[PDB]
Amino acid sequence: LNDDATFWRNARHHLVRYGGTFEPMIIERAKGSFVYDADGRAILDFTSGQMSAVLGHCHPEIVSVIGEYAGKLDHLFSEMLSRPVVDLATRLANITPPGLDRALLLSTGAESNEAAIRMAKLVTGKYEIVGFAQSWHGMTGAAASATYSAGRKGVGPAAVGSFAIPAPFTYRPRFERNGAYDYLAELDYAFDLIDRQSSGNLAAFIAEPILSSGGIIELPDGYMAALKRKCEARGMLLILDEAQTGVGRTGTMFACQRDGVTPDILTLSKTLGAGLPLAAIVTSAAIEERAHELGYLFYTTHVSDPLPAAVGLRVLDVVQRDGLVARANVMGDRLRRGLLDLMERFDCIGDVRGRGLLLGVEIVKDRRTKEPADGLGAKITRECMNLGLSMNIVQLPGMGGVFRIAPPLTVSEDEIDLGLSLLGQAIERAL
Amino acid sequence: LNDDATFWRNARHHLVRYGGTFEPMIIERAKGSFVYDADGRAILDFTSGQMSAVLGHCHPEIVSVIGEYAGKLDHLFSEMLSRPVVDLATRLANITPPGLDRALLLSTGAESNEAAIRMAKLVTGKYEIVGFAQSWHGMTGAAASATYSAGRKGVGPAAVGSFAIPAPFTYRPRFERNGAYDYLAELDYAFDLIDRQSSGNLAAFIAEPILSSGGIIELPDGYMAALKRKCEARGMLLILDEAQTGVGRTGTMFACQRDGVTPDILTLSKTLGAGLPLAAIVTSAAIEERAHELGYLFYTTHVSDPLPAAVGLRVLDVVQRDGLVARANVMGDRLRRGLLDLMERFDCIGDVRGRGLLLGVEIVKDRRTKEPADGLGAKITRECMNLGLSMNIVQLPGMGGVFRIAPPLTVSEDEIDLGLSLLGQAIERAL
Ligand SMILES: *Cc1c(COP(=O)(O)O)cnc(C)c1O
Ligand SMILES: *Cc1c(COP(=O)(O)O)cnc(C)c1O
Ligand code: NA
Ligand code: NA
Ligand code: NA
Ligand code: NA
Repeated sequence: LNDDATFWRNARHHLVRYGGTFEPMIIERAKGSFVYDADGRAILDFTSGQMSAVLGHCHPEIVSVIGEYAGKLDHLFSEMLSRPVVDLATRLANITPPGLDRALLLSTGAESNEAAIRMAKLVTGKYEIVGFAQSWHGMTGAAASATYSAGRKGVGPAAVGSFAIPAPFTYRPRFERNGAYDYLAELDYAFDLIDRQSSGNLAAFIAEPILSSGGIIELPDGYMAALKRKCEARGMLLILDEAQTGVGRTGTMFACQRDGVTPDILTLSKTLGAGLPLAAIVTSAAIEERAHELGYLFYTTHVSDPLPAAVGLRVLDVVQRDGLVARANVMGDRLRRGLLDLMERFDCIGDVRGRGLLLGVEIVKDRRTKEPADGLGAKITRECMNLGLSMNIVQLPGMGGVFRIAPPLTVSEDEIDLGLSLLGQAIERAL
Repeated sequence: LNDDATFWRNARHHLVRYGGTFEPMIIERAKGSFVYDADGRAILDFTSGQMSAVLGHCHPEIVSVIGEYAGKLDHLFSEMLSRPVVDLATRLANITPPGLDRALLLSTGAESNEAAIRMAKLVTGKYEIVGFAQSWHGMTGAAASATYSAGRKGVGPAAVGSFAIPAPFTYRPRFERNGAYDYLAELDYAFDLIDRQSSGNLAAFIAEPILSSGGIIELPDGYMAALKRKCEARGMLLILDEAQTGVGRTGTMFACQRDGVTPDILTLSKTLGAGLPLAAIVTSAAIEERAHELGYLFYTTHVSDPLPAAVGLRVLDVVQRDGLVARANVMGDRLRRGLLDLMERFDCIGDVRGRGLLLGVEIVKDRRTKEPADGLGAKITRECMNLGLSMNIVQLPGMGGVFRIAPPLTVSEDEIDLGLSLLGQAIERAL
C-alpha cells in the first residue's frame, strides 16, 4: 500500500516543498506509457513524466545504452573529447536545418538558455533580452529573467534590461484591427513600445514555438517570420527554445521546420534526454566563430560528458528509425479528434489546441462567456487520478485552467483510447 | 590512433568552443583512476574528471545501481514521489549536522545555488547577495551573479545587488594589523564597506569552504565562525557551497564539520553525483517551513527524479561503508608529503595547500619574490600529459598558476606514487 507510515513520515520531515503538493502514492516502477504505485496499480502517464519521456519509461534501447556506457565511459574533464559527444554534435548539425551547424552539449534547459543568451550578448555586444509575458525558460538566472509565466514575485529585481511582449493568443484575442484579431499589428504595437524603452542595447529575442507553461499557446501562421524580421531589423538574434517541442513532438523533428524560420540559436533539453539530463544549443558557424574570437566561455560540470551524449544519440536513432515523428502526427490526430468528441459532449471544454502530441484543453464555465472554470479543473484532475490517468493542469491569470496533454511518442492506439475514456469519465464524475 | 581524420573533422566543424582547448586525444574508455586514449594509453585522472568522480570512473556499484534503475524507475512527473528520493533526502538529513533537516534534489551545482539563493531572498524579504571576489558558483544566473573568479566581462551588467569581498589568502596576504596578516580585521574592514553600499537589503552570504576555481584557497581558522557572526548580526543567511568539498574530499564528510559552523543552507553537487548530474540543497526545518508559508517554488525538469537519487544514495553508501572519508586523510597525507618533497627539489613550487584530497600547488618564478611563473605552468602541464598524468592548472590575476589536484577517494597508494613520479619528471623536463 501507498500508505506506508515510515515513507510518509520521512517525506514530511525531510523534503523541501517546492511547489505543488505531493501525489499521495508511492511510485515503484515505470514502463512504457505507465507508472505503477505501490499497490501495483497502473497509471497512464499522459504527460511523459514532466514532458520529457518521449520514448516512454525505461525503453529497452535506452536501458541498453545507459548500460554499455555506465561501465565503459562515464564522465570526463571538460577538455577531453570522446566519440559520443562528437557523434551527437555531428548528428544535431545534420538533422537541424541548414545554418545550424555547431552544438554545445549540456544538462538542463536552463543551462541551454543561459549559454545561448550569453553567446547572444557577447556576439552583439548588447545586453537587453526580450521574451513573452507568458514564457517558461527555466529557473536559473537569465533563463529566469526571461521567464514570465511564474516566479517573478517576492524574489527581488529581475535582470537589468529584460522586457516582455504579449504572446499572440487566438482563443482570447485582445488586439483588434478593423474588426479582426490582428496578431501582426499586435506585434508591431509591442515592438514600438520596446523601442521606446530600450537604452539601445537589444541583443536577442527568446521564444518557445508553442508556449507550454503559458497554456499550450501556439504562435499563429506567419508570426515567426514576422518576429524574425523584427529582430533582423534591430540587429538582434532570435533564440528558439524547443525544450518541449523538439525531437518530434509536434509532428516535425523541430517545430521551427513547420514555419520554415530558422533561428540564430536553437536550444534543446527535456525531449533530447528523454528523461535523463541532457541539453544542447545549436548555432551557425558564423555565430560560433565570432563568439570564439570574442572569448566565449561556458563551463559546467557536465559539459561534453560521454554517457549523457550516448543516450541522446540513441534517442535520435530510435526516433528516426521508428518513424516516431510521423507517428506523432497519426496518434496526435487520433487524440485530437477524441478530445474534440469530448468537447461535443461537455460544455466545460472551451478549446482544444496544440499540435502533434503536444495538446492543451482549456476548461471554462461556459463556452460563450469563456469564463474560466473555478475549481472544476482541480476536480477533474482528481477524478482522473482516481481512474488511473495522470494529468497536469496549469492555471494562468485571465485564462481557464489548461490541461497539458503529452503522451510518449511511443504511445499506442489503445493507450490513446484508454486515456480518452478515463478523461470523459472523470469529467462526467466531476460535474 | 588518436589521429582520426573524420573524428577531428567533425569536431572542428560541429562543436561550439566553450573555453580552453580540446586535448588532442580521443578518450575511449575510463576505469578507476585512469582514462584511456584511442591508442589504449592509460592516463592517470588526477582531477577525477572535473572534480566529480569521487569513486573513480565506472565503479561497479554505481554501474550496478544505474543498471537496476534504468530499467525500473527512471524519470517522473515532479509531483510524484518515489523511495530513492525519500531515502536520499532522509540520508542527507542524517549525515549532515544537526539543524540541516530538509533536502531538495536537483541536477547541477548552479541549480542548487539558485534554489538556495532564491529561498534566502524569499525568507528574508531582501535581495542583496554577498560572495567572494574569487568565487565559483556556476554559470547560471544568480549563481553567475555570485561568481567572481571568471566570466564577468563582456556579457553586460550582473544582478542588481551583488557585492563581493576579498577572500582571506594567507599565501599572499594584503591586510596587515600590527605587523601581521590579520584576516579577521580584513573581514571587519570588508563588511564595513558593504554596509556602506547596501540599500539595506542584505539577504545572504554565499561561500565555498575551500575556493576551488579561485586557486585552492582555504578559509583560515576561525574565519567561518567570524563570517557566520557577521551574517547573524545583519539578519543574513549563510549559504555554503560544498560542490567540491562535500562528500569526504577534504577528510570530513562535509567541510563545514571541520570548523564546526553549520550553515543556514548547504548546497551539494559534483561529488554527490560522482560523475552524473545530481545536486541538492539542505536546510533547517524552520527555514523550509517559512519558505513554504511564503510560497516557495522551484521547478526543474529533473527535480526528485528516481534514477539520479538512487545513484546518489549508492554513492553515500559506498563512502560510508568503505571508510572513504578516512582514506581521504591517509592518501591526502601521502600525496601532500610527496608534493612537499617536490617542493624540496624544485625552486618553482611556491606553495602546497589544501586539505585531504583537495590540494593546490602554486607555481612561481622564485620562492622569495613569489613572482608568478610566466608560461612554465603550461609547459609543466604539457609534459604531464605527455608522461600520462592528467592535470588542470588555473591562472588568476595576481597569483602564480595553480595546479588543482584531486584524485578519486578510491585512489591507491601506487597511483599516488605514480602521479608523484610523473609530476617530478614533468617538472624536470620543463625547466
Ligand atoms: C562546479 C561548481 C558549481 C556549479 O556546478 P555546475 O554543475 O557546473 O552548474 C557550483 N559551485 C562550485 C563551488 C563549483 O565548483
Ligand atoms: C522546462 C523548460 C526549460 C528548462 O528546463 P530545466 O531542466 O527545468 O532547467 C526551458 N524552456 C522550456 C520551454 C521548458 O519547458
Ligand atoms: Na565533461
Ligand atoms: Na543543421
Ligand atoms: Na521528477
Ligand atoms: Na542534519
